[PDB]
Amino acid sequence: KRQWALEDFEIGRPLGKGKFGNVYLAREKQSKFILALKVLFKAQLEKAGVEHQLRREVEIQSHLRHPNILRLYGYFHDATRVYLILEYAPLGTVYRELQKLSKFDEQRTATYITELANALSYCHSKRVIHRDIKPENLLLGSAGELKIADFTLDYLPPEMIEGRMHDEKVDLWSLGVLCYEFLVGKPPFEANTYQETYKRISRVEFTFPDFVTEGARDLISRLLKHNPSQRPMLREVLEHPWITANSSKP
Ligand SMILES: COc1ccc(Nc2nccc(-c3ccc4c(c3)CCCC(=O)N4)n2)cc1
Repeated sequence: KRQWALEDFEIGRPLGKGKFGNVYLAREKQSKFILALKVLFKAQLEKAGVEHQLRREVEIQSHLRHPNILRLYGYFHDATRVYLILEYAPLGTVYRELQKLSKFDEQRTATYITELANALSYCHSKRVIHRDIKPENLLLGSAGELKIADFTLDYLPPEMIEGRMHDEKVDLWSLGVLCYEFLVGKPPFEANTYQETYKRISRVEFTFPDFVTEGARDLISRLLKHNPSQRPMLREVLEHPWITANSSKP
């Protein structure tokens, strides 16, 4: 736990430009170690009321070490800005891949779902649940392995939007949503408005294009149950026949 400063880094290529600061390639001067630097504006964290949410996320994310979870090495701030020192994921976001390829084959999807489930299983056994398990938040390492990055309805389970009580089962719903989006190229409750999406999620109205195979339909259908208790354990996901037939990672 060495306290860092901007002068300890050479900043490079913008990796992502969003409304919330930006993420840059950076290199640590002394070590030459390449990483990614997320630049947040402190006045936009006060006035979005999330400074607590940041502090707690940073604390949790610094302790977590899994091959499919993007490492947070540390953080610092100056007058204006807060800096997150992150693992650099050379092959970029799953979002971008999905934009490129429009949709993923069964093998790539099943592999991604394995990697997710593994990283989630590990998460859960440290009492960490998640909300934004979505393509913008999944990155790809040098080996093309999935890495969960973490910090609009489309990925949220019924219990959450309805305002009901929720458990670790939210993340199972997310896998189903993502599994669907990976194969189809759009998430299963997508709409043109929030209000309608809300209805689609709440009534669990999804359908499958012809090309989605029977095994995939079965797994997605099992993951997208209204009743949390009826969604499978992560172990059952990893041991689904469609997953084991198609995945590449064990
Ligand atoms: C376009 O090619 C890339 C792009 C990113 C990378 N590596 C990388 N490594 C750590 C963080 C990030 C990161 C973090 C948050 C983020 C983004 C990116 C931008 C789009 C998604 C989004 O909404 N926000 N990217 C490598 C090649």
